[PDB]
Amino acid sequence: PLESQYQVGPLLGSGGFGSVYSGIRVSDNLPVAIKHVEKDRISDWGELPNGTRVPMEVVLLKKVSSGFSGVIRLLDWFERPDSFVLILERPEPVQDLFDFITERGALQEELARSFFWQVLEAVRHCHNCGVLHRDIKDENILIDLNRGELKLIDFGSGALLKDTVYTDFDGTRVYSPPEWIRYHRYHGRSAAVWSLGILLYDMVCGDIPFEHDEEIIRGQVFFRQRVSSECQHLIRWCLALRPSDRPTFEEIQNHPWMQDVLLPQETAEIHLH
Ligand SMILES: CN(C)CCCn1cc(C2=C(c3c[nH]c4ccccc34)C(=O)NC2=O)c2ccccc21
Repeated sequence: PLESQYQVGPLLGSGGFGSVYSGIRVSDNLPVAIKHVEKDRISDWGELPNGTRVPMEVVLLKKVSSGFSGVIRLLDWFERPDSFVLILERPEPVQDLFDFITERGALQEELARSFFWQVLEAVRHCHNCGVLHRDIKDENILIDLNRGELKLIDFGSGALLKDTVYTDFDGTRVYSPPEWIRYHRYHGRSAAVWSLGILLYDMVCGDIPFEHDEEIIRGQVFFRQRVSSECQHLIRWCLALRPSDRPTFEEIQNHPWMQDVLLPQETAEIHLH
């Protein structure tokens, strides 16, 4: 069962992702997050290799949850008559990156380099598993504050990765690329690199570069904080108006600004403890 296996604590939050509770696994006191979603509120459905009808979020989580990674892993799930319940890892102590940036302001470049590197590795993992997240942003990144490790959450907007065009999008608008705005058409990897350009700007400036559709498509990037010319160059490249002018993940990780990255533990020691 669920309630004999997990001890459910207070509500952590709710919204378009359902209702998430703090919990502990009873067997070993492992901190977990317990997420509930009504079946009537699920738009995207898929099926598991064995052919069960499940939320697409379950299909995508199962694909990325094998081995270690910078993704919050799905430990179990349950079907109820009117809902699904997903058991997810929970770092403790934890803070999402939106709250971290809101509290601390723009990040030092050393710290943004470490964090951005970890996000890239996490996204490469998803892509290697056949999964496109489609909502990479500060709110969907958890920081394990003791370990200096970042973890991707909320696969509720994701899709199976493909090489053909996507014509549906229900991630966050301000992280969405100009080709979606103009044409309602994007390709998965170049749209992911656009969202990563937004995220990188957000880390070093303390806010997103574009508020309106017209700024998204004009793609003029103005800096509000002192940012090195190398970091500006990488951000502007990720935010190229033409999807084919954006860097690959390889080109991003080979960029001069991305060199001499700190590992997660030293990141924590220098910047978080
Ligand atoms: C703006 N917020 C707080 C969005 C929360 C997004 N979100 C966090 C979580 C998770 C966690 C949360 C950790 N703190 C939270 C506060 C509110 C809601 C969720 C959490 C967690 O520890 N592990 C998670 O997977 C999550 C799980 C499925 C779908 C969306 C999820």
